Amino acid sequence: LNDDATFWRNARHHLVRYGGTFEPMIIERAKGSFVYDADGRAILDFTSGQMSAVLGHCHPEIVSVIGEYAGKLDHLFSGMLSRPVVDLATRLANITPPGLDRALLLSTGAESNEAAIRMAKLVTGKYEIVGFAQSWHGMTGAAASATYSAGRKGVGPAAVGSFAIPAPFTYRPRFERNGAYDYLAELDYAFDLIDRQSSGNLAAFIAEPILSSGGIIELPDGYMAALKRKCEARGMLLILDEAQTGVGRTGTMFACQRDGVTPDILTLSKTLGAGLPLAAIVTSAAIEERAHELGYLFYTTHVSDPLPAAVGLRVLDVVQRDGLVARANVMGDRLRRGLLDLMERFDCIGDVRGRGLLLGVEIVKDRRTKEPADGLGAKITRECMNLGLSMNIVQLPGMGGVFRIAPPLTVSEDEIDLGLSLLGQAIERAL
Amino acid sequence: LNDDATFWRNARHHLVRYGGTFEPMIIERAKGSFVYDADGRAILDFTSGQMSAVLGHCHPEIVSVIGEYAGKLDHLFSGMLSRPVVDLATRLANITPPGLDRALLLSTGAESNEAAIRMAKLVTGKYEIVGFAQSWHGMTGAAASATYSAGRKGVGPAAVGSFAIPAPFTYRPRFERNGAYDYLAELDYAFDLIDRQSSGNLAAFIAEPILSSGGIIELPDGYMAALKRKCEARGMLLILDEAQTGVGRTGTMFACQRDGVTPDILTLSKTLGAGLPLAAIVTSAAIEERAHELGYLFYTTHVSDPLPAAVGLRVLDVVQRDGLVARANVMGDRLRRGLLDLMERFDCIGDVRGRGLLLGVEIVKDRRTKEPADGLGAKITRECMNLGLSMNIVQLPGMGGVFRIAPPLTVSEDEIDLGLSLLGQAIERAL
Amino acid sequence: LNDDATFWRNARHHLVRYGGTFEPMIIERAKGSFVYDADGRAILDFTSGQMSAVLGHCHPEIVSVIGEYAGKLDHLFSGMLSRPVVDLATRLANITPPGLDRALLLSTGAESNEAAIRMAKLVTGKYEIVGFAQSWHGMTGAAASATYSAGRKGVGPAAVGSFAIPAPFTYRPRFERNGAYDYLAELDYAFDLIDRQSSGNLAAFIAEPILSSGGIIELPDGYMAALKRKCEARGMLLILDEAQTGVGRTGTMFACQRDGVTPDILTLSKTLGAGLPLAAIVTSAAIEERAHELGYLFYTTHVSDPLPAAVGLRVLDVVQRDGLVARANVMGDRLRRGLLDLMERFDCIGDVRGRGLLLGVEIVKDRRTKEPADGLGAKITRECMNLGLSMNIVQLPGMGGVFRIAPPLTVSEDEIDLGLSLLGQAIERAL
Amino acid sequence: LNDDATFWRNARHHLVRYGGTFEPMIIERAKGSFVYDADGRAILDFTSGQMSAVLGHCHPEIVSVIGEYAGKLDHLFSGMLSRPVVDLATRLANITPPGLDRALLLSTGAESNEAAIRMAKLVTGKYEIVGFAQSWHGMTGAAASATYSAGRKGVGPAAVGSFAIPAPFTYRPRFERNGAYDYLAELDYAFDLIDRQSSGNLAAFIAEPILSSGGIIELPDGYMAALKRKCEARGMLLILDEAQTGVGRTGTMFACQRDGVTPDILTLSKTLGAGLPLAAIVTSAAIEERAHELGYLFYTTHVSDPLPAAVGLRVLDVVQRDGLVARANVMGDRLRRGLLDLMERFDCIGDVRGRGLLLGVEIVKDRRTKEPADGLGAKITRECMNLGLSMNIVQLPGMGGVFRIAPPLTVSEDEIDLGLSLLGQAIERAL
Ligand SMILES: *Cc1c(COP(=O)(O)O)cnc(C)c1O
Ligand SMILES: *Cc1c(COP(=O)(O)O)cnc(C)c1O
Ligand SMILES: *Cc1c(COP(=O)(O)O)cnc(C)c1O
Ligand SMILES: *Cc1c(COP(=O)(O)O)cnc(C)c1O
Ligand SMILES: [Li+]
Ligand SMILES: [Li+]
Ligand SMILES: [Li+]
Ligand SMILES: [Li+]
Ligand code: NA
Ligand code: NA
Ligand code: NA
Ligand code: NA
Repeated sequence: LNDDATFWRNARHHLVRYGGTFEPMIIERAKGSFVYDADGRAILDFTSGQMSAVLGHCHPEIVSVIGEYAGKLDHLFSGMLSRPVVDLATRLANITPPGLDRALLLSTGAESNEAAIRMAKLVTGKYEIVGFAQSWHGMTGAAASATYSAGRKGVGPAAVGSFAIPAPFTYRPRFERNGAYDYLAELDYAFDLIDRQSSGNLAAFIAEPILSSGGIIELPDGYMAALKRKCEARGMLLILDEAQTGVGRTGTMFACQRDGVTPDILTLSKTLGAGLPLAAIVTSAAIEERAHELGYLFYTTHVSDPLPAAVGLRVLDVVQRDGLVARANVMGDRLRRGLLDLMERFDCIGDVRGRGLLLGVEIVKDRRTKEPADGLGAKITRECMNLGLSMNIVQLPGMGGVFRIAPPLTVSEDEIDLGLSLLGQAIERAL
Repeated sequence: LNDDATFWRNARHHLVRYGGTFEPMIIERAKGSFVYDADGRAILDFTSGQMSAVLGHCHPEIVSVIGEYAGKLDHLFSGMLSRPVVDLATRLANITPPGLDRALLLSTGAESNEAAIRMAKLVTGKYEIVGFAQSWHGMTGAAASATYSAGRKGVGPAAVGSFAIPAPFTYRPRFERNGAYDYLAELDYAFDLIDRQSSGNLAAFIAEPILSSGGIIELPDGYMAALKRKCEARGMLLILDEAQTGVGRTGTMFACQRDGVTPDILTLSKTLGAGLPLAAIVTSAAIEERAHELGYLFYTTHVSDPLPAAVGLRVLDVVQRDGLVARANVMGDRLRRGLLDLMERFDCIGDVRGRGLLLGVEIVKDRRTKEPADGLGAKITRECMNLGLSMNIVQLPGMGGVFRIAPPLTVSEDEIDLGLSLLGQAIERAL
Repeated sequence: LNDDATFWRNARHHLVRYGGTFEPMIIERAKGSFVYDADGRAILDFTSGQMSAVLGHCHPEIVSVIGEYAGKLDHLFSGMLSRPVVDLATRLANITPPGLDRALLLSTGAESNEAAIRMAKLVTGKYEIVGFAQSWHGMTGAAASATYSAGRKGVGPAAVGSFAIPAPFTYRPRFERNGAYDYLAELDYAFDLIDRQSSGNLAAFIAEPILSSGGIIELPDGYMAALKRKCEARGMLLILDEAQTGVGRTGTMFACQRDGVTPDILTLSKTLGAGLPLAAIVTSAAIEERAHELGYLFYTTHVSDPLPAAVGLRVLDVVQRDGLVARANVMGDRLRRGLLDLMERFDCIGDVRGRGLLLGVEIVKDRRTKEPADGLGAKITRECMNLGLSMNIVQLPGMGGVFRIAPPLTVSEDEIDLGLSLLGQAIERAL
Repeated sequence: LNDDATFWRNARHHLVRYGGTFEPMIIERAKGSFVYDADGRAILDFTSGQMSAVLGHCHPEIVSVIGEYAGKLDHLFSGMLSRPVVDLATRLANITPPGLDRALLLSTGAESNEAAIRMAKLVTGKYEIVGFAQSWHGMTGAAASATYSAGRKGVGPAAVGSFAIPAPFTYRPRFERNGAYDYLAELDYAFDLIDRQSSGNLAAFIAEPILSSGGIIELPDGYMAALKRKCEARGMLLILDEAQTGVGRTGTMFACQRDGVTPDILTLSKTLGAGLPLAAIVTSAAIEERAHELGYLFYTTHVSDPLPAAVGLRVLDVVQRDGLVARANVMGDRLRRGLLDLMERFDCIGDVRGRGLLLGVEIVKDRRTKEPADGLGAKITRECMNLGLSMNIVQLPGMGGVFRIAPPLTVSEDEIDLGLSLLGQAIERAL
């Protein structure tokens, strides 16, 4: 049973609470798109853990490579190169757009964003960073100052020079020009303000292609292109954080590929490691040269370590080989149509957005008022769990709670169906 | 051969340079206290990689546990608990001093320090952080603002509220009271200044027990106790960063155990993971309760993940079981005596400091003037490498270059001897 | 002649240039609404010097009081009270709205704003200050961090916690709701953003009732009331800077009186001194009590000095006695109608705004496109000067150059007429 | 009587308390070295008001010039030059050392320091400012961030980039080298620390020649020269704040003249105005040229106003003409010898320091322990007042209360004697 008294004793006495509330189960094993409790019950992981497990739990190839490497090459002094590091770096250069040539292999998303932000400050000589008011870039330092989706309060002043602009949100537009939501005019309006407060030290803009923590908000068409134009005019670098979108999840290898705008620096993390801690930054040779001439430094205990790199390489090989990016469109299409059907059934479903296998469902009081449903989300989540479907909801000020759906790229048709089915039942049970 | 043209091509074209300069070898395999090149040459890892590999490379127990877990339980949603997480947290509570009860399991040293700094700000309501002028806490954000050993220049303003005090350095004392280096009077002098610049928001003091990046500088006797007293008087938390000293390296499970001063928050990392990315913070129940009531939040992709936790547990079991902490004193004694003998032979060796198996050798022009040797260090390092001994030197302003020695806790007598031997030969060759 | 070689030599060699460019005349004497050059030429001061001389130059009453006091009571130790200080403080309490009871007598506008900002931080315990993107509060410190109309660039980071919102500008509206410029919706939009970046330390909002440096921009109807509501909801103080509007200039003793919103702190300066350096803050007893309990401190060399206070009192007596506030409406009406007529004549005149005797004339390429006229303003100004009419233009990004008109409250009908006449001639000459 | 009920009513109801506590008298008239109460009682102003009245109260020449100008030329638009401004600027260039050529005429000490700090940031491109831990530069903005003698607490974070070093204090030395207070070694020690925390943006160092608010602490011999050397090596400007020392008070026209070190920027204020608000910055032509090319801007309502400038000129003429700088040495010698005699009489007098007519008397429990006398100072001050001698004491952490003595430069022998006499009586009465 999940009701182990010692287990729970020990958990209450010795774990630091870090947000949220522990599920009341003891996970004992994981495989593919499911996690199992102590009773053996199978729970469908519709979030890929913490949005990372792109190939599902314990994929045999990964299992196999972790294996080879753990007994052969594990961790090395930062100045020592090995084959997996060089192969992964090369691989990343080749599959990202032209213009992205050089990589730095790290451990976490926050490290990746820091490394990027540091390079951009060095290279430009400036220090002001601009991000979205609904961003999520990580909890450590700079990444944290650039994070506006949560954690700003009660912890003292943020980094000097941090500005934020509102992110384009089509579902609840707030900026109108001639009777229509004009998101590009909004962009212009936001930049003008920035321009007014800057001390003349704009160094970069950090953005997510699809704001995940922010409520699965997709930057609309033409946005990115205009964004990049705003940056160019001001001599700012554009850093794209693809922690959640990279590695096939939205139907393209990288989300930037859809828009056709290649950033100055690209950061990857969650999905690169497929569950393990691996992260990276990819930049142009020009930028790297300059940062080097300038004395750029970024040391971490695990930069360029063999084991993690080996793993990331294997992840890319699988994704490529098995056509997982394509699968993401097909499965994503399947899931999306099902969610639409749900929306036909229940008025509480106010919106279904996202791309590929990175979908959001905004729950609302009523489809016309678009009033956020107070407490329903949590019911729904609860019931899901009872029904065996792992979900994650996010609630932001001014918005209805949002379900972040993001199954493994290896998810099967049946699992998509099962999930859709349990989701329906949970909602019906919750009203 | 290490001279693979494709390999090197690819490395020059696709890797971001992050400090230092890549060794010109291709590491192909690692085992115990040695790494091997493409030619099969065995190099004695006297740094344990990046000071992490406490049990050496590819230790079979570790290999075996990485194994069990990679195929059973890998990565989970942050709100789901598992046995390895709870067991590791419990274990950490039990082997750290009384007063340290609750743990947070993360991935890196910088994350660990951030998590700690954030809690301390929350809990105290203040935001000013004090650290040493020679500290190393990591590159991301807050950790970085608290880091004074390197990376402060060219990257824009540091975090608001950062102060630094000089660290007690017995080898090159600079504060005298009545004819003697009075490090406690120095402490008083430093705090007075702080007190003058503070805005009245002192929240914490972050320190390393033995400054690693700073040149293997050990806080002298009675220092820590006075430090903690300074903090108490000002309502500040004392955070101890044991990334390099924790887990048996200096001859005690934790360095704080030698002094008998238990910190408010303890952070661990390099040696906990033994080469993998695992880190953690350990605090008192009181502090945790408060941070919780206050709404403390710290999310990371890999917080509480099963695999890494499993590994850390196995590391502790080995260290305990095999009496590695004791071994550290015995081997450490062996290495230290050898280094002293070298110092008998060569006048360039100005000091031999450190504890257990965390030793520093300061190279100087001349033993009396204590003038830093300009360029000798690098020669020596070069020769070492040629001789098959992996070393790492650090050079700080105003000090002679320092060799950081830190072999695996599983290092054998022979390896200690071999190392001592190659070191002698390299120095003789370098003059 | 104004062409004194020694004079000009000395000026080029020994004066620090601080912005702008010195007029090429030597002012020798000033009287009423005119200044005279070395040739004796009379120039009509349509700016009241630097918008301060509310009673004109060298008003006999002022002359007379400066006189009595300079030989009787001049400057005293900060802790010594005198009658003029107490009488001025009392007077200010009585003529400002209910709710404003206690005053602090200083020397400059920037000091006044600093004193206010400091009190607001003390009293609230918070530190974030919000201001307008087109504000002007002074050059020293906090006032400067709150100043967004100019001087942000090239001088290093601004004060931590500074935010700015766009100011309502009816002439060039940019925020639309349902086909109309909705300035209150803009306000809501701006605050939401603030709310997102704040660290939870909003202490105050500083605003001008009529943005002077910003281009003579009047806060529209209902704005101030909504502003104050925004502040109340967030526990923020509302500080009103009436340096240019206070003391009768816009037709009410204080501009806040028109809207009926009384601020938490009111600051006065330019017009209080009528040309001399006198400034002040007026707050409620409650706020003062609290700041006192909290240990509020604000020392300046000239706080509570007799001479300046004596002068300010005399200024208020004159304004009251001679009905200068009323006169401001009558004369203001006269000037405004004339400016409108000009606007009938010349298409370059795009807007005539302002209140009382604080008027702005925005010069534009063309009345429909509203394109800013590039260089015309300067011509016009030049010609004015030649014609004997002292003017001042301001040019802000995105706006047409703006003429700041602001004659003495003692200005006569003839002088208004003369001015209108020279202005017409200069424009005709400039096209 | 001083017991006017209405007066006191009005003062309690309408004045903002800004530090300290109002003396319980009503000052009605002032003349020379005395102020008079409502009862006509003459009080000997041994502080020159707030250390400003260098020529005493209501000096006839000043009275006479305030007169001429108030009715002729009062306040003008910032871009209009007049003779008093140019004459004062020229005068300042001529009487300050070679290297100081260009002046900016303002209103207050804080404005002066801001203007200076802004220029130094512009010209160097950097932003970090260094000052003394016991400094006093004013309350507004930058000046305030550089002020460490008081007001740092409870008002939010200081300006980014502010550092402070300890000031050399011979009476209570704390840094020893080879058995002696080595203040230059202290300087080296302090800079090293700075160097460690800087982000590489050191722009200037701001110092007072004799720390006034800090307890009348004189920078010892050779200090300034070493200071300036420290700055040069780091490409930093050295700004000297002579608000209290300038204009003859310490026996030289400017204190910098004694040491022979000419600063990059010199600021003046209290004594320049002799009681009125006049201030100024004096810099080299090179620095001014550069700041101009860079777009330096510094606008204030009263920059370059005629009246105040006229006054400052007259002050310099008097000081020069009447040989007041010399008188300061003679009178200063008289006062100092008397204070020494007191020190012979009473063990509570621990030190007599200062120069010219800027003297400090540190009261202590006991001459050997040097323990600060708790409460005696206040008694003494109280008695003085009763005896008719206006005094001012300052109390800093770790020091005995200090009496700031600073009579007018026009003080007579008799007044010096009287003062010495009342001081003795008050101390005798206080024990
Ligand atoms: C998760 C995430 C990060 C940070 O990754 P961590 O491993 O949590 O440090 C950064 N950006 C985005 C968009 C993320 O989703
Ligand atoms: C290495 C180190 C850290 C940071 O660990 P990373 O894995 O590099 O983020 C923090 N503190 C000390 C003392 C360290 O040695
Ligand atoms: C002029 C002005 C100030 C500052 O006054 P100074 O005397 O220049 O310091 C502040 N606010 C407003 C609105 C001003 O017009
Ligand atoms: C008084 C003083 C100032 C500031 O002058 P204010 O008129 O108070 O603004 C600056 N520096 C020193 C050394 C002072 O004594
Ligand atoms: Li490594
Ligand atoms: Li997890
Ligand atoms: Li005064
Ligand atoms: Li003027
Ligand atoms: Na590429
Ligand atoms: Na413990
Ligand atoms: Na009132
Ligand atoms: Na000079």
